[PDB]
Amino acid sequence: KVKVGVNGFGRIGRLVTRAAFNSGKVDIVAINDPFIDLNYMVYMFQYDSTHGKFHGTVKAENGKLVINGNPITIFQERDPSKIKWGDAGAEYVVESTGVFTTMEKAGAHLQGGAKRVIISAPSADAPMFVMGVNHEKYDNSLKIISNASCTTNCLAPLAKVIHDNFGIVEGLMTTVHAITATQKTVDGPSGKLWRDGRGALQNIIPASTGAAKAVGKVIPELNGKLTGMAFRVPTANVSVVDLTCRLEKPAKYDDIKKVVKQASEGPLKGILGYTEHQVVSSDFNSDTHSSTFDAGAGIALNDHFVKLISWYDNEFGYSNRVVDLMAHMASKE
Amino acid sequence: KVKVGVNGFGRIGRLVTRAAFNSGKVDIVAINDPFIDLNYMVYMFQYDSTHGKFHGTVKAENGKLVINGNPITIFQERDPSKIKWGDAGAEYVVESTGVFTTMEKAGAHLQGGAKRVIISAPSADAPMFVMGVNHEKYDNSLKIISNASCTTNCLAPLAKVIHDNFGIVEGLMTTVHAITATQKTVDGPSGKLWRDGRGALQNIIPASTGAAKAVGKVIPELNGKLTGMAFRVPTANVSVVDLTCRLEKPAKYDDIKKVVKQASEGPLKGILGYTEHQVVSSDFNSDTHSSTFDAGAGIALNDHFVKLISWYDNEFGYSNRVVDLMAHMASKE
Amino acid sequence: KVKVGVNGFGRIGRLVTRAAFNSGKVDIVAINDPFIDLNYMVYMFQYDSTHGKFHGTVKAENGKLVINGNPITIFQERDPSKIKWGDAGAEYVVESTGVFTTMEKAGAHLQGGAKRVIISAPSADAPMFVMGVNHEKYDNSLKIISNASCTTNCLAPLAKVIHDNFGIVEGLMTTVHAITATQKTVDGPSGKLWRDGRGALQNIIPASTGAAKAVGKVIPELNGKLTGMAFRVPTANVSVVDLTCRLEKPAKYDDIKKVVKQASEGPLKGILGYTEHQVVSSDFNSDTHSSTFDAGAGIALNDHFVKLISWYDNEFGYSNRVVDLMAHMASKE
Amino acid sequence: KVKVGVNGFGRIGRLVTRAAFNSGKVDIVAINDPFIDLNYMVYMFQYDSTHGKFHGTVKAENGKLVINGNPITIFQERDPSKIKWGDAGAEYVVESTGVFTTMEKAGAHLQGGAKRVIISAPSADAPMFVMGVNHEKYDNSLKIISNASCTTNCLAPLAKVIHDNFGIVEGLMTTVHAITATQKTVDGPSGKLWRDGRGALQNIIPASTGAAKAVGKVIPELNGKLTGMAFRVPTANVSVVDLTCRLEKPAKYDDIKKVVKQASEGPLKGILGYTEHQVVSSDFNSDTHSSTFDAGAGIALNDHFVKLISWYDNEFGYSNRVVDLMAHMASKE
Ligand SMILES: NC(=O)c1ccc[n+]([C@@H]2O[C@H](COP(=O)([O-])OP(=O)(O)OC[C@H]3O[C@@H](n4cnc5c(N)ncnc54)[C@H](O)[C@@H]3O)[C@@H](O)[C@H]2O)c1
Ligand SMILES: NC(=O)c1ccc[n+]([C@@H]2O[C@H](COP(=O)([O-])OP(=O)(O)OC[C@H]3O[C@@H](n4cnc5c(N)ncnc54)[C@H](O)[C@@H]3O)[C@@H](O)[C@H]2O)c1
Ligand SMILES: NC(=O)c1ccc[n+]([C@@H]2O[C@H](COP(=O)([O-])OP(=O)(O)OC[C@H]3O[C@@H](n4cnc5c(N)ncnc54)[C@H](O)[C@@H]3O)[C@@H](O)[C@H]2O)c1
Repeated sequence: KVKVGVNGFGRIGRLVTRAAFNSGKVDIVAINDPFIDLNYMVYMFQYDSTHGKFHGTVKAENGKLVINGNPITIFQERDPSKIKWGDAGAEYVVESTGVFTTMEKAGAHLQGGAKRVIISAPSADAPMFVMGVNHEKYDNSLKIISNASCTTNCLAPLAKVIHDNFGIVEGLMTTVHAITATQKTVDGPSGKLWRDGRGALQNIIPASTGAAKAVGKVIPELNGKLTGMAFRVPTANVSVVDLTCRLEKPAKYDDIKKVVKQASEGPLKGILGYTEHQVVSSDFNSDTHSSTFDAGAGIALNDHFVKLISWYDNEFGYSNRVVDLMAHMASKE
Repeated sequence: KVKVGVNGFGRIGRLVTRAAFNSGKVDIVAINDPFIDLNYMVYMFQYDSTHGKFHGTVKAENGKLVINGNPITIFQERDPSKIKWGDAGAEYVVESTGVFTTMEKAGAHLQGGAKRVIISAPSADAPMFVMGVNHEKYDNSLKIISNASCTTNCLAPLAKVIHDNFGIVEGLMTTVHAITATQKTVDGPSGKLWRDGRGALQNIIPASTGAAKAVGKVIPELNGKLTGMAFRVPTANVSVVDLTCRLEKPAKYDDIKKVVKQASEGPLKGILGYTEHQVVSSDFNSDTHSSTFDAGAGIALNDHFVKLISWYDNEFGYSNRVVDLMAHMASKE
Repeated sequence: KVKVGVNGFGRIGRLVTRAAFNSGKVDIVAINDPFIDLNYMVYMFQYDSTHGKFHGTVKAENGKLVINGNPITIFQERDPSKIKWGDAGAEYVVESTGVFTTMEKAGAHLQGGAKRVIISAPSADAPMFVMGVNHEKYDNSLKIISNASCTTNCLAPLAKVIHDNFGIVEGLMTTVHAITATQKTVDGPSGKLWRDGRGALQNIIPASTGAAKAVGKVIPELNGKLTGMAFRVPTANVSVVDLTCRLEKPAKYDDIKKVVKQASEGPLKGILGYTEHQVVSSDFNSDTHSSTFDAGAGIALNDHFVKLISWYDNEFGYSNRVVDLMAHMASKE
Repeated sequence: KVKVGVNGFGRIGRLVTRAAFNSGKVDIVAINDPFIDLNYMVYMFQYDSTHGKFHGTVKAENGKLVINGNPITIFQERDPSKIKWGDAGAEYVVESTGVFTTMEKAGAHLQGGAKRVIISAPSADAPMFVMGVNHEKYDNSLKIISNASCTTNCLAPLAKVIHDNFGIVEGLMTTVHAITATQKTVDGPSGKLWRDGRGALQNIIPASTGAAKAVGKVIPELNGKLTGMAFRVPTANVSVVDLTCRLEKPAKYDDIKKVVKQASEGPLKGILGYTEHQVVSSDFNSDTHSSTFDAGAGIALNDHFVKLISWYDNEFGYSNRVVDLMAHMASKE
């Protein structure tokens, strides 16, 4: 029902658009990207190495990007404050360029007529939300919000179930993550982050990530009780969270499995999945869950110290959550 | 000094051979592999996708494999008990086929004339040793021993320094490991381990490993205090250990760095390395250390709960340790 | 309509099965494979790293593999002559193990009750067929036939159109091919073909192939006028043919494009595809065509000397052709 | 003996520097690059995912980059005309940024005191040279020249031998090429060349290249007789040329092997290599040849139509040729 504008037609921008058209929860009416012109957008949206060809029609007609017969107004503005979102009917704007993540920068979309902005990435100051964890805390006074990161969306739902049932005293996370657009094909310049400049296809690359610490923001009781790091590995998509945590209350591995499965079939259905199958990363290709607990992969040392594994299609799950968040925001109008 | 025979001229078999001829600490005099004839061995030893062309000379001459002018007797037996090690003068036999890891199966080499057998992998019952951690425990009454696994050789040295200084109350390990010969190029049969049959190039594959629990064998005080699992990723070589542990005594990260660096420059020099550089996996290709602590990659939640990272060339480091172990055994004869 | 048995539940065996159910052209009633028991077959068929999770249902029940509610009888015989195909009612058998490609070896299935056998690979003596090129040459006297190779199925349709219209004087083909089950994850034993044993993830590997010369089997006028070779590269699926040929009747590139496009919309529809889009290999993942002409990738030096490019999903296209061939055979009974 | 400056410390810039320091042919005295500060240069030079760690010494000292005890002046100018090469003592300047390939743009280095400029890439108007093919045509009146491309440096030597001996009527080339810095890790923007923006790890990507046509420049008699294209594949380094050509005079494949072997042992030694071994791409990692003929990989259809295969480390071979060219230029001062 709510009309949406998308700033940045990258992996997230394009997949959020796909999710929107596939679920029908929101209607994309405008897209802005100064580097990708209309004809090129058709091509980028139609063919996707990771998620396959688009199911439907996508064409350029009279200057509009038409997807399944729905005309989308296209903008090519480098400065957010200059995008005429209002004229195009875009009430909500998905900020997915990665360069306007602060309240001040993301707020520029409001100058163009947009009513609310959803940053598809962590924000230093904008309120962060995670579907299934604290999205109910959202309220109409918030005009600029964040949907956190893919990794936080994977860890948070799992951590909530674990903390709620056994209490997390402290935890350390490692995410074995697929390569992303910020990486390089061969050893190249990355002045601010040297390891990230090394060839992505040749290396296992350690990288910092505030995704675990961020959980404390969506689950206040866990603030200061979690942190971790990441390892970028040579796969194009799908990542996995490895959470090592200490529990305050005794928890046999089978008890953990029971509560997680119960959560996946109830309140967290569609967000937190559960499996006992002998899965591998590709099995989650295009899987829309934010997190899928892998029962057989985890291992416990004792009743108070365990390692829990959860899979996440870092592109598809997150993109669907952005749409879900906007759908929820719309119901609160 | 001690004359050695190699059973299974594979990644470890060939690299152990390369390591032996480089240091000259032991003399390879015989090799057995029914799946690689003499002329084929020349080619397999001469060219290596991972470690480059052999630096010396290798040729087939008078029915022997000649490396740097040293003739090696070649056997082609599937049955270990049928190998005439004695006639070839092989005193120690490196059992690197991966299919004769028990005392009973590995002991077959003794029937052929060998005096001792070193299993290049963990064993269900053969005494396990890790250079720099418990190799001094070895004695002449042991005719069949194990050099553990690559992963245990990476974790044990680090765990030793951490435990000796701060005391490890409990720890959970994850190793992001390069693919190996047991994996498949595309989804194929692996009846005993379903996940391992899935395409190695396309997937992050969780796998069980007793490497962490095994540390309890080489470091008795840590028995039952460590365990973990592995993730196989799409890289041809070099792996990394991710140890999440709770310490008894307060250990600020800088103090952890200090003690590990001190150990690397002293009693564990050559076994445990230390670096503060912004390294990635490829920086350790052909690195002979058993474990190299990555100061910048690790992260601490507090003074008693930290995640430690250590790199290891799973093929090269381990192969050099097999040679070091035999050299130590020889010194006690 | 015709009831089919599948010997060898591998990439081709499983995808032929998937194709049979998805297309519904033939009915799979039996499967034989000594290295994959019933429960494992459910897993291998349900999850696929390359083509995604099966969209229907698959379960084990009372010793049967039930796909979309259809019970499949399961055999576990290593000896083809011992498989009781008749017990299951299987009339045609798809021989896809890769080890019974001769008439004598493939014919073993007739002893168990099967009526005809289709070898999913080239055969030294079994008549070979390529859908769209010479499948009409099949007749009821042939009880054992071959569906050629994936590469021949890609080149033959294209060669047919080019020869029919311009006449091929001579041609040399190179196929840049995805890795297959015959390759190794790391440098390993491959006594008959040394290059094939080298690490598949690390290398571009030259390989011989009789696929181009084999076009003559199905297009006799091209006997002695074609041959080529292959390069195996680090991709899990989808390959490409690169045909460099000299024409008898000079033709502008646009005219070549015209006749190929015409063919793709006519008699060769579904077999020979045509595209002018800026495609890459992934765009053909799960594409059922035997060959798809890439108009923009090819290049002509002049009107009589050109390089033509055609894509093929080596797993999916071929598997669908096997089903198409059996449907055609059934119509001739 | 000649003092050299390097503009652009990328793959080629850094590798040309490595080659310069291990031949004494030339001495690097200055380097310019605005996107890589001094401390970062130390890191990028000392570690290399493809060619391993630098085995000599490298450190930042007193504002200069010191390699093997030799101080190098470091500049950070974005405008070539502003670099003070003259005062730094740089007589020749290697232009390896890839953005100043024309006579006009490359000449900017002359304004700063440089005497001659060697463009490490094809130039639209600067005279191009290929060592072993037409470098004897260079003379000291030329202040700005081009060393062509890696691909042209691979094809030219081979084409010369084939043409000189049998005469090339016409030919079409395909190069299966490793990924480069211009590619993307995941589907991203490449507005000018859409296929090049597609994920480099996931795809075989067809791409245009004028390397074959350029051979007609270094070998005038082949002007307009050669052209071709490329396929980018998921490997980090080492590429291969696939030349399909028509010969004027008859030539059995063994005759071709004979003349290529002869050329490699004489006039083209070190430039054109020859092998009959069962090699794969990795065997050419860090190989300094411009082209290595693979006897066993090629195939002939008849005495006048053949497919010839030649390997080339696109980074290492070329970088060494740049140094060899400057050494030649110096001998002609
Ligand atoms: N590769 C690593 O990173 C690594 C590290 C530490 C330990 N290991 C262990 O070392 C052992 C070998 O590993 P690898 O990676 O070298 O494997 P590999 O497959 O490369 O080598 C095995 C070799 O054994 C030969 N072989 C098989 N059966 C034989 C028989 N009956 N008699 C004689 N030879 C036979 C094979 O032809 C092959 O060359 C395994 O137990 C493995 O778990 C591997
Ligand atoms: N994969 C491709 O791209 C492709 C394309 C065209 C043709 N082919 C051809 O198809 C055949 C199979 O190839 P694949 O890629 O599916 O191989 P694969 O290894 O994936 O499958 C082979 C299957 O045969 C089974 N098997 C082995 N021995 C058996 C026996 N004695 N009885 C019954 N089953 C047995 C194995 O367990 C395995 O599941 C080969 O001849 C191959 O050349 C492959
Ligand atoms: N890599 C190969 O395989 C290969 C082989 C032969 C030729 N080439 C050619 O060599 C050139 C460089 O290629 P590469 O692969 O080394 O690329 P690269 O991206 O690795 O290196 C380019 C370098 O130029 C620097 N740079 C950019 N603008 C600059 C400026 N204005 N002044 C100074 N430095 C600047 C960058 O920071 C970077 O470090 C290209 O023209 C390319 O076509 C590449």
